[PDB]
Amino acid sequence: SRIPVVLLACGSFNPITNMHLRMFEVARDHLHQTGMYQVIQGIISPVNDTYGKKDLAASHHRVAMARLALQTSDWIRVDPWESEQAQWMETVKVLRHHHSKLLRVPELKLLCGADVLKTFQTPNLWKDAHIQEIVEKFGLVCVGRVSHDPKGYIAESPILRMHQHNIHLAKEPVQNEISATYIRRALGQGQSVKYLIPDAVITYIKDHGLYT
Amino acid sequence: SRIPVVLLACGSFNPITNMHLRMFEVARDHLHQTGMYQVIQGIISPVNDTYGKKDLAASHHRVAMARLALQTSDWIRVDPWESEQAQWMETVKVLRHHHSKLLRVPELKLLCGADVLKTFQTPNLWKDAHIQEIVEKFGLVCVGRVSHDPKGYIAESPILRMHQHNIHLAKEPVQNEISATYIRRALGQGQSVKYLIPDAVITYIKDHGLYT
Amino acid sequence: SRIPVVLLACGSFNPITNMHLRMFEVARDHLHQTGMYQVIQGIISPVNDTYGKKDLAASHHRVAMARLALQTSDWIRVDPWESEQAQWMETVKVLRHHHSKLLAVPELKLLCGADVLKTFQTPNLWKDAHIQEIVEKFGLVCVGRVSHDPKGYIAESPILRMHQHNIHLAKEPVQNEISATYIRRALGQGQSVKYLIPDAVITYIKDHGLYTK
Amino acid sequence: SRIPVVLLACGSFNPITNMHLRMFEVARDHLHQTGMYQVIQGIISPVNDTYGKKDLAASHHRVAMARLALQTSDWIRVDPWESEQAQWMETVKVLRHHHSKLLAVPELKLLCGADVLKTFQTPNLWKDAHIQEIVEKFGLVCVGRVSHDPKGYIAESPILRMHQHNIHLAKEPVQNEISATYIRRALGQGQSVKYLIPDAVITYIKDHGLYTK
Ligand SMILES: Nc1ncnc2c1ncn2[C@@H]1O[C@H](COP(=O)(O)OP(=O)(O)OC[C@H]2O[C@@H]([n+]3cccc(C(=O)O)c3)[C@H](O)[C@@H]2O)[C@@H](O)[C@H]1O
Ligand SMILES: Nc1ncnc2c1ncn2[C@@H]1O[C@H](COP(=O)(O)OP(=O)(O)OC[C@H]2O[C@@H]([n+]3cccc(C(=O)O)c3)[C@H](O)[C@@H]2O)[C@@H](O)[C@H]1O
Ligand SMILES: Nc1ncnc2c1ncn2[C@@H]1O[C@H](COP(=O)(O)OP(=O)(O)OC[C@H]2O[C@@H]([n+]3cccc(C(=O)O)c3)[C@H](O)[C@@H]2O)[C@@H](O)[C@H]1O
Ligand SMILES: Nc1ncnc2c1ncn2[C@@H]1O[C@H](COP(=O)(O)OP(=O)(O)OC[C@H]2O[C@@H]([n+]3cccc(C(=O)O)c3)[C@H](O)[C@@H]2O)[C@@H](O)[C@H]1O
Repeated sequence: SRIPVVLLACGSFNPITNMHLRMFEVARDHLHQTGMYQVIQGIISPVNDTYGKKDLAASHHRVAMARLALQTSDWIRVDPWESEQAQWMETVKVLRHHHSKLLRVPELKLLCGADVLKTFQTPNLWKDAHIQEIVEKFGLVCVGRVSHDPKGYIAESPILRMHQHNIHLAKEPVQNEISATYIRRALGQGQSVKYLIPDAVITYIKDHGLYT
Repeated sequence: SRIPVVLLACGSFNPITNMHLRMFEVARDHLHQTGMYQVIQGIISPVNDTYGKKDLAASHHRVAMARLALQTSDWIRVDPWESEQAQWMETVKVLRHHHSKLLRVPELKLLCGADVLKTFQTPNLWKDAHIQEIVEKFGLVCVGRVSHDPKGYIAESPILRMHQHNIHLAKEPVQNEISATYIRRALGQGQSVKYLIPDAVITYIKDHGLYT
Repeated sequence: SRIPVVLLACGSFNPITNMHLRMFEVARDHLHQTGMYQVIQGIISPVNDTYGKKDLAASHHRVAMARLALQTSDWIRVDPWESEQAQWMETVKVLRHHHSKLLAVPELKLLCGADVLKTFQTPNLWKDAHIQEIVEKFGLVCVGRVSHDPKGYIAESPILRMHQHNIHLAKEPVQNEISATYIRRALGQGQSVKYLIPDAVITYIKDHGLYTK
Repeated sequence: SRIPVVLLACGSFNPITNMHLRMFEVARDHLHQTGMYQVIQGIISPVNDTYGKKDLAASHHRVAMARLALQTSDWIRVDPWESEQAQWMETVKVLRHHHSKLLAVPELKLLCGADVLKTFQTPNLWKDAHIQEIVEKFGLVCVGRVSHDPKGYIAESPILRMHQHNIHLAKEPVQNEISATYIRRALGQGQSVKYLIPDAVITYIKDHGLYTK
C-alpha cells in the first residue's frame, strides 16, 4: 500500500501566483509516479510579517489571497498558523508544528523550488542541524527551476547527499519563470497580470489596494 | 484622440492556454503604453480542421474551450467564422473578413507570437503579397518569445522593414514557454495541467474525452 | 560491441554559434550513454545559397567560419559538398550522399534541434516520404530546446511514432537559447557577441566585413 | 567627454564560464550605449577559500582558470589579491582596495548578475551600510537573468531606490542560464562542457584533475 503524504510549502506568497500553484501539481504527480506515495493534502503556509528586509503585504492579506487562489483546488489549503505567530519561525519549527497536528501517520514533506536548495548553501542562512532534520525527519520535494541544478546541489552538500531517499526531484518540463517581484511591479504600474495569477487574487488585490 | 484597435489572433488553440491568453493582455498594455491606441476588442479565431498535417481536436471543441477560457475576459471573444468555413483559409482572408464586419473605423491588427514572424521566412509557407498586405493594410503586434529575435526578423525582411510603423513589438518580461504539445501529452498521460490552462477548459477536456 | 555513428548537421550556420556546436557535444554524450553507440565523427553541412527567402552570408564564408570554429574540435568537421552544388538540395539527398561517402559500415544520423522536428509538421515543407526515409534508413538525434516538446512531436506523427527507436532525444539541462538572428543584429550594431560564438569566427567576421548593417 | 570606468566582478568562478565572461561584454556595451562612460578595464576577483559552506576548487586553480580564460580578452584580467588574503573579505572592502589601487580618476563599479541584487534582501547576509556604500560610492552594473526582476528589486529597496542613478541595468535579449553547478556535475560524470566554458579552462581542469567525483 502507498504511504500517505502531506506537502507543506513555506514562503512569502506575496502574492501567490500560478507558478507557486503549479509547483504543487507537479510535485504531486511526481510522487504518485514513483508508485510509493499517495499525496493526500497540500498546505500553503505564508511567512510571518517580521521576516526579512522586504516589505510584504500584511499576512492576513497573503492568507486571504492564497485562500481565494485555492478555492478551486480540491486538495491544497492555506494554513495561517505560521503567519499568526508573534514572530518569524524557522521552517523546521513549522514542519514540527504541522507534523504534531497530523498526529492530533502520513509523511510530512517540505515542498519547494530548486532555488530553495541553493539557499541551503548561503552563509548563516539555514542552520545545518535544521537542514539535516528537514531531510532526515521529514523529507523534501524539489521542483525544477531554470538556472538551477538540484542534482548538483544535493551531491555537493554533505548533509543532503546522505539523505537522498528522502529527497525527491520533480522535473518541470515547462518554462515557468514568472517572478512575484515582477507581478508586484506590473500591478504598481497599472499593467495586467491576468493569466499569471488567479482572477480572484487579482480582484482581491484591486479591492484592497494592494501593491500600489 | 486614440485610434480604436481590434486584435485578431489566428491559430490552432489546441487547446487554448494561459500563454495564448497572456499574449492579448501584454499586447493590449503595449499598445496603450504608446498612447496612440485604444484596444477595444480581442478576437480568437481557431483554424479550420483541414489545416496542416497535425490532428487537432474538432473545431467545435476548440471554439468551445476558447469560449470557456474567455468567459472571464471582459474584452476578448472567440469567433468561429474561420473554423466554420468548408476549407482552410489564408490568414489575410480572415483579416479581410473581420475587417469587413467592422464596417458592417477601428484598426484591425494581427496578433501573434514572435515565432510567427519567423515562419514568414519559411519557403512556400506564406505568400509575400500576403505578408505585405498584413503589415501594410492591417498591422501586426508581436509578443516576444524565448529564442526569437523579432527586431532581427523585421530588419532582415525586405517587406517588414518597410512597414515598421505598422509593426508593434511588445516585449514579454516573464519567461512563459508552455507548449500546447506538452499540455496534450501531459493530459494523455493523466497528468495535471492545472494552472497552465483555465480550469473550465480542463473540465471541458475531461467531460468530452479530448486528448486521450 | 558499439556500432559506429557519424552525426550530420544540416543548417544555415549564419554564422555557426556556440549553441550549434554544443548540440554536437550533447548528442554524442547522449548516444554514448545509451551504451550501444560510438560517435566517430560529426559533420557540419552549411546550406546552399539558393535556399529560403532570407539573405544568408555567402556559403564560401559560412563554410570558412565553420572550419575556423572547428579547428579546436578533434571530431567535428565542416563539409562544403552540399553548399557547392548548383542548387539547394533536400536533406534526405545530403544524407544519401554522405552515406555513400562512408561506403561493417557506420550509421549516419541527422543531428538537429527539437525545433526542426516541429518543422516536419509544416504544410508543404518536408515530403512525407523523405521524413520516413530520414528516420528509418538514417536516424535522428534531436537536442532539446526551450518551448518544444520532442516526445509529443513523435507521439503525434504516425511516421515518427512508427520509427521512434531510430529517434534519439538528447536533453541538455541547460538554457542555451541564443539565436543567430540576434547574433547578426548585434554584430550589425557594433555590439559584442564574444562568448556566444567562437573567437575565430568573430575574427573572420571582422576581417571580411560580414553582417554589416 | 566620457568618464573612465573599471568593472569589478567578485564571485566564486568555480569554474569561470562563458556566461560569467559574457556578463562583462554585455555590461560594457550597455555603459557605452549610455554615452557617458568608457569602460577601460574589467577585473575578475575570485573569492577566498574560507568563503561559504560549499567546497570550492582551490583559489590557486580558480585564479589560474580565469587567467587562461582571459588570455583571449584584451580588456579583462584576473586579480588574485582578494583570494590571497588570510580570510574572506566583504565585497565593499575589495572595492575599496581596488579603488585605492587606481589612485581625474576612473569610477570603479561592481559588476554582477541580477541574482546578486536579489541577495541584498537576504537576512543577515549583506550589511545595509555596505549595500549603501557599494551603490553610492562605487556603483553597480547588473546583468539580467531569467526569473529575476532588477527594476522591482531597486524599487522595493529604499537604499537602492535612493541611489538608482548609480545602478545600471544591462539587459541581454539572450537566454544564457548555464549554471556552474551543472558544469561541475557534468565534468564529474565525464560529460562534455565544451562550448559552455572556454577551451583553455577545460584543458586546465583535465590537466589538474579538477571537479572529479
Ligand atoms: N517559478 C517557480 N517555479 C517553481 N517554484 C517556484 C517558482 N516561483 C517560486 N517558487 C517556489 O515558491 C516557494 C515560495 O516562494 P516565495 O514566495 O518567493 O517565498 P520565499 O521568500 O522564497 O520563501 C522563504 C521561505 O524560507 C524560509 N526560510 C528562509 C531562510 C532560513 C530559514 C530557516 O528555517 O532557517 C527558513 C522562510 O521562513 C520562508 O518560509 C519557494 O519554495 C520557491 O522555490
Ligand atoms: N508561450 C507563448 N508566448 C507567446 N505567444 C505564444 C505562445 N504560445 C503560443 N503563442 C502564440 O499563439 C498563437 C497561436 O498559436 P498556435 O495555437 O500554436 O497556432 P499555430 O499553429 O502556431 O497557428 C498557425 C496559424 O497561422 C496561419 N497560417 C500559417 C501558415 C501560412 C498562412 C497564410 O495565410 O499563408 C497562415 C494558420 O492558418 C493559423 O491561423 C501564435 O501567434 C503563437 O505565436
Ligand atoms: N539554441 C539551440 N539549441 C539547440 N539546437 C539549436 C539551437 N540553435 C540552433 N539549433 C539547431 O541548429 C541547427 C542548424 O540551425 P540553423 O543554422 O538555424 O539552420 P536552419 O535554417 O534552421 O536549417 C534548415 C535546414 O533544414 C533543411 N530543410 C528545411 C526544410 C525542408 C527540407 C527538406 O529536405 O525537405 C530541408 C535545409 O536544407 C537546411 O539544411 C538546427 O538543427 C537547429 O535546430
Ligand atoms: N547565467 C548568468 N548570467 C548572468 N550573470 C551570471 C550568470 N551566472 C552567474 N552570473 C554572475 O556571475 C557572478 C559570479 O558568479 P558566482 O561564481 O556564482 O559567484 P557567487 O558565489 O554567486 O559570488 C558571491 C560573491 O558575493 C560576495 N558576497 C556574498 C554575500 C555577502 C557579501 C558581503 O560583502 O557582505 C559578499 C562574495 O564575497 C562573493 O564575491 C555573479 O555576479 C553572478 O550573478
